[PDB]
Amino acid sequence: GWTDPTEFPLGCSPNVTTPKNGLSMELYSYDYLKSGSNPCWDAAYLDPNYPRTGYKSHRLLAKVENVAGNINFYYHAPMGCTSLFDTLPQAYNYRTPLTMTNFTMLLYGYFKPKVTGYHTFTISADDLLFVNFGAGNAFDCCKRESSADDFGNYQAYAVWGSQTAKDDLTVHLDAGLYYPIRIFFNNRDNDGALSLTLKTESDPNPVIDFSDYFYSFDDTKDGCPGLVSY
Ligand SMILES: OC[C@H]1O[C@H](O[C@@H]2[C@@H](O)[C@H](O)O[C@H](CO)[C@@H]2O)[C@H](O)[C@@H](O)[C@H]1O
Ligand SMILES: [Ca+2]
Repeated sequence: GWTDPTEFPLGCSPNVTTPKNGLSMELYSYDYLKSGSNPCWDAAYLDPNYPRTGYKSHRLLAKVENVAGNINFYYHAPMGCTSLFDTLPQAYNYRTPLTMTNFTMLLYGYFKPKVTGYHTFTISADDLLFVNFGAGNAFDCCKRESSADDFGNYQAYAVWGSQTAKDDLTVHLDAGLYYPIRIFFNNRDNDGALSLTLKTESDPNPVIDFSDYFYSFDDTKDGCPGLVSY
């Protein structure tokens, strides 16, 4: 299947004149239910289609470009079932306070490896992190806008409180190619947390700063299929 997740994901070969650093981000509201409710949080985030089209029924907070660096955070909420304003880490390029206790966040763009070989991406989240990776699975090469909602089965997924609250994906990548990536996050209530790390054989320690790895590219009419193949 075109959008199915694989160990040998498809990469892309855009024209790399003045390449845009970082991923794109969209932030959406995630309102609580009526004050005093039990459960207090909106349960929409667990709906299979919330990450596909459901979030679009919420309020658009911002579109942001150039998301790059260490995107990991643990936000400790002072009180539960309470909307509280605070700030994202510097990497998100978004300085104004938002409801860190309850929000939806979409990131997309391309991952560029440094060293050809196996890559293990490990994720954890509070509440939810769904990752697509590779052309088709995330979106089509330089045809993101037209394929944005057609992402396939997740490469990795983590849901707080579920039987899979931490996950990983192992993929063989070529350093010459750029791999479509989609990261969907939700905090329903209280603490919020996102951890993405990368392990390869070239470094005994994990990579947590993705400054040099995340890119954005304009769509083109014909697309930009990968020009390295084995
Ligand atoms: O532990 C993190 C986890 O809990 C959050 O809140 C619930 C809260 O609603 C309730 O008041 O207390 C319990 C335990 O004392 C939890 O703290 C969130 O619902 C959940 O998203 C997650 O962040
Ligand atoms: Ca939470």
